[PDB]
Amino acid sequence: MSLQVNLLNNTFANPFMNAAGVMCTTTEELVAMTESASGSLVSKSCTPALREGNPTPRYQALPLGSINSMGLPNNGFDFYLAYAAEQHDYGKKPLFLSMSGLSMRENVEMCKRLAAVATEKGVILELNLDFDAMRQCLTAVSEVYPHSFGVKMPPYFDFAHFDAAAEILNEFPKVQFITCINSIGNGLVIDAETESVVIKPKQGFGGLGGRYVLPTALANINAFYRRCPGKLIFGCGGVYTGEDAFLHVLAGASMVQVGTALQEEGPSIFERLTSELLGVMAKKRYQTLDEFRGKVRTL
Amino acid sequence: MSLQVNLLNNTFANPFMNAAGVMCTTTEELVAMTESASGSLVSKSCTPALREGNPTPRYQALPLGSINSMGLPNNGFDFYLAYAAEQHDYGKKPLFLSMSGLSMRENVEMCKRLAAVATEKGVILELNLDFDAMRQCLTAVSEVYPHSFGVKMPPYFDFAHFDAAAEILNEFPKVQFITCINSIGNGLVIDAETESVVIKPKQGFGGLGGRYVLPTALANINAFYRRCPGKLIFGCGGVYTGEDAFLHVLAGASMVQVGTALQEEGPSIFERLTSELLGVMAKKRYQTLDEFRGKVRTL
Ligand SMILES: Cc1cc2nc3c(=O)[nH]c(=O)nc-3n(C[C@H](O)[C@H](O)[C@H](O)COP(=O)(O)O)c2cc1C
Ligand SMILES: Cc1cc2nc3c(=O)[nH]c(=O)nc-3n(C[C@H](O)[C@H](O)[C@H](O)COP(=O)(O)O)c2cc1C
Ligand SMILES: O=C(O)c1cc(=O)[nH]c(=O)[nH]1
Ligand SMILES: O=C(O)c1cc(=O)[nH]c(=O)[nH]1
Repeated sequence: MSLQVNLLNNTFANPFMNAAGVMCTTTEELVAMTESASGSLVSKSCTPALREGNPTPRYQALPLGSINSMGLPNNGFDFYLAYAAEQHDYGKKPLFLSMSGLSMRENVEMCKRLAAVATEKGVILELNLDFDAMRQCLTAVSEVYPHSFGVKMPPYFDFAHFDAAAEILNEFPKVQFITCINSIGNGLVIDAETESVVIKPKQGFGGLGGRYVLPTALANINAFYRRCPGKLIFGCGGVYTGEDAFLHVLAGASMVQVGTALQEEGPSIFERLTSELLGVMAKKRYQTLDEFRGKVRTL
Repeated sequence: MSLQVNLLNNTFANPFMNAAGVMCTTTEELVAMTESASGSLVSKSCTPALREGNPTPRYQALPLGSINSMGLPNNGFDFYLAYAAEQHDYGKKPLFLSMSGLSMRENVEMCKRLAAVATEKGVILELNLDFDAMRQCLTAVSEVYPHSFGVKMPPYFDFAHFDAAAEILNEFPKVQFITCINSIGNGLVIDAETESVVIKPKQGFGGLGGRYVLPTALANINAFYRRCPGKLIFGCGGVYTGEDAFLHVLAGASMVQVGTALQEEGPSIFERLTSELLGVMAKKRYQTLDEFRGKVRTL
């Protein structure tokens, strides 16, 4: 039995990594992710300059997941670039760098600088991604960034959107992975006890993660798995167990990202997840992920 | 203490009703809903002619809700029109008729005929609703339908869409209520044991209801509550308890629709929900819904 994944000219010990933004902002966090049992890691979605992010509380753990409006608190692009360039032990595992410029211009400028580090060190861009704005952003990055990269996608909720998004993504051969999904946007958690919202920014509206989002994540993983056969899908959303991960891979996921569960449990979770996924595969008589990836049975 | 709701020239004993499509397709179900403790009921979203709907299994109950791709199985407009015109006991409770024409023309033609029955009997249209198409549809319906009505909305996931949707709806004074929300569209449930999807239509993709959707429902209820101050909001999504309903009302809901929970429990649920909401209100020292409707506290 093996959880090994081979993709993007890299070998991964297992499909697991953090979801961008979860436990990957500080040096300590990046180190902890590198030292963890995870197959990879992704750095916090960065902007050109450090960002304080939104006022607190801006994250709330919930019985069925989480809600957040972090507001991109990050150490800035130079920080994550320097980690990728000078600090990350690529001997331990490959590194993804998540980028979330606040404009096309910002992404272009960061990508221009990232190019050299990707070339020299092998850091892989996960570009945090209105289909016109999407086409423009990808066009700009593809134009200036001389490497394959991946895109972190918001969830879509109908086939028309799955088709529209896939059509655009398929126009960009440099997009070699698609990460499905980011949060289900702008949920509103209300605490019955306090008769209030639970996060401060944006009147309590924030992205949902965790158990809430698993079927949506699976839908999106599978939708793009089907519609972008030339591309890899990374799953993200609602993974708390090896069984959840199994579902992601069955839907078509190559890598499996862990946000909310990781936020609650810390990087030790990856030891548990590898163990559980191996346990699931053992019970189901699977030896490799290739044996069932994308093989979800329809009726 | 009173769960009384007053809206659209009607008095409702309590805010509870079935969600359209749940236990409201047949004469039997409609009578059962009328005989229930619910404040109201809505008939299955109708098309001009009967529809068989999608191949089964097309609904699956889940730990955290439900997934369905029913495909609008319904007895056709004439059937629901006849129920409203000739059968429904308005002395028991008001009646909503859900309409879901597969084209604007179909809606227009059904509304032309519904007009007389709305006038004569007081049945209230809930029109099951692309913002261009939306405005166009509402214009066409408003043209031929000389009555107040409401619209059943899909969930939106950002403020851009809340704003755009609200702007359109606010163009139409006849739209006196907005029902938030229809299902979170096209989730994909995978059974880990069978390594398959759980519904047959559309490769297993289907609308999510129940616990999955509550924060999204609350977000939409509140978003439209804020943006459409001239209208009422009907809450729909993730109501299992009086406390969930409390949350709907706190977010801005006038009426509270129950889908998945009602599917699983049957119409006796309304007796439990009315009792539970009164229990919540008693603990919280509320006597009427007016006292906390829309009063969710932000930070
Ligand atoms: C604390 C918090 C911060 C996040 N920051 C980012 C971010 O920087 N960039 C990004 O693409 N996604 C970010 N996400 C979204 C996650 O990467 C992930 O898409 C989402 O949480 C769904 O996964 P989950 O169900 O495992 O939480 C963040 C999520 C949370 C909970
Ligand atoms: C079995 C099934 C059939 C449904 N049929 C309709 C329909 O006819 N028209 C409609 O507007 N919504 C329909 N819905 C969506 C519900 O009205 C409701 O918006 C959704 O289920 C969310 O509410 P819930 O969490 O209480 O289930 C249906 C939902 C289910 C579960
Ligand atoms: O930084 C954040 O607040 C954030 C970014 C993102 O892409 N997704 C999310 O849920 N939060
Ligand atoms: O009939 C259906 O399939 C259906 C209609 C609708 O509006 N919502 C839903 O979840 N299902």
